[PDB]
Amino acid sequence: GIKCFAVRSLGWVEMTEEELAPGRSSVAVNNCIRQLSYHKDLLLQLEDETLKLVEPQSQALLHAQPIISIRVWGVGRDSGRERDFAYVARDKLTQMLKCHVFRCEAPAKNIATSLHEICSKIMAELE
Repeated sequence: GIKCFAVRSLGWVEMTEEELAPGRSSVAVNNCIRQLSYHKDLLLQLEDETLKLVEPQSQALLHAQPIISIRVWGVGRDSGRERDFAYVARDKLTQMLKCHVFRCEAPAKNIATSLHEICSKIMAELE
């Protein structure tokens, strides 16, 4: 149900399509985390198959990514980057592919895991 995570936005980095061909992808996302994360506050929310960025104090939807069009996600593969979450979606207005990095309070695998979970019950659900 309402899975909600304390995060900070660190920024984003433009990506190409060839960067996103598989296993040139996972590598690439990590450079994206490498670029923006050094080793205010948002709630990155998961509900209704939507990755939501919510202003904590106000409960005000800041941004809203349909999960199904997230190209890829990740956690910072190396050391210390266990709290770094990244995802990649085409930007709705400009049409750009972007990798958004977030530094989380709890471990970034909790979010990876909730995303898999939400995807899997949409795969097995579409039958």
